[PDB]
Amino acid sequence: RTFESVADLAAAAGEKVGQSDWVTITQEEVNLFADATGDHQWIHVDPERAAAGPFGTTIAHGFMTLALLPRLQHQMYTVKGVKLAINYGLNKVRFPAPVPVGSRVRATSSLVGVEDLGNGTVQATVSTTVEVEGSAKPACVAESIVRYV
Amino acid sequence: RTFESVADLAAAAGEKVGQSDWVTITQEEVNLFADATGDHQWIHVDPERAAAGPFGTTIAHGFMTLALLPRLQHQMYTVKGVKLAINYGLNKVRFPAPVPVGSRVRATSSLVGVEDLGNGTVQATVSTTVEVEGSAKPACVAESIVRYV
Repeated sequence: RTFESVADLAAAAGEKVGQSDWVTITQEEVNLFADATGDHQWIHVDPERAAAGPFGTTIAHGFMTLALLPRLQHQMYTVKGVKLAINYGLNKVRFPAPVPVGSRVRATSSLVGVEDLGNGTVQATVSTTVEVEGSAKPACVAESIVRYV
Repeated sequence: RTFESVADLAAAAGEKVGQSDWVTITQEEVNLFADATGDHQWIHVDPERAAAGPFGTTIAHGFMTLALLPRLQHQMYTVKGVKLAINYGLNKVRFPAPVPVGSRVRATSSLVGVEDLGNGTVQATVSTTVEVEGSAKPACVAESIVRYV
């Protein structure tokens, strides 16, 4: 979905804004994430230890699944007439089920609200569910905030 | 600080649990984060465009600064008698000030509460403020939930 401007996004407040394609969680992404953030916990990056652990194989970092929101939402929609978009923050986020490396995830989002901040800048509150393929329990249910400048 | 057990963690509810060292956020880390998560927005990874945009230089992804919580908290305390710690979620996160690439950040955390889930598995709710060395406003204010399994 392409919004023609921030006014059109604002006028869509409340609406579903789509569903991503499936994306596959790869070990190299998990490893990059660990390198970027300094979280090399064995459950994410040590296949031998992880295989003996309670998850059976390596799992994604919850903070990475959350950080996939921009990528996934990009597949659902875009907003024209915007110079930049910046993460304003999160309200409630939960990670009900782990995401095994090798599994596929997909997201669906709706616009909770869009606040006019003046001069063509708007702040959108978005609700997302990230599902894991083959499983009823979500990988993530999150409310996020994005400022379109 | 070493908590000898999750019971000892529970007894420390309502206490400060420490302050990290300063860590420098590099362009290399910001690029790896972009690769890991698929967010390659110009404000984070395009020196020329960023140099010319509202921040004058590249800034970290908010999702990355938030994802520094595990590394920074590991500098503050550890909990013995547990196999792993998993991110269960967040109650609120805000990013008052951007983190210019090359800047230093440091975190202070306090223990909000500890819930025993059964089996030696406990869930700690933690408040963190991440400061960034060149601005008055914090880089990140988060309340997070960590499950020790």
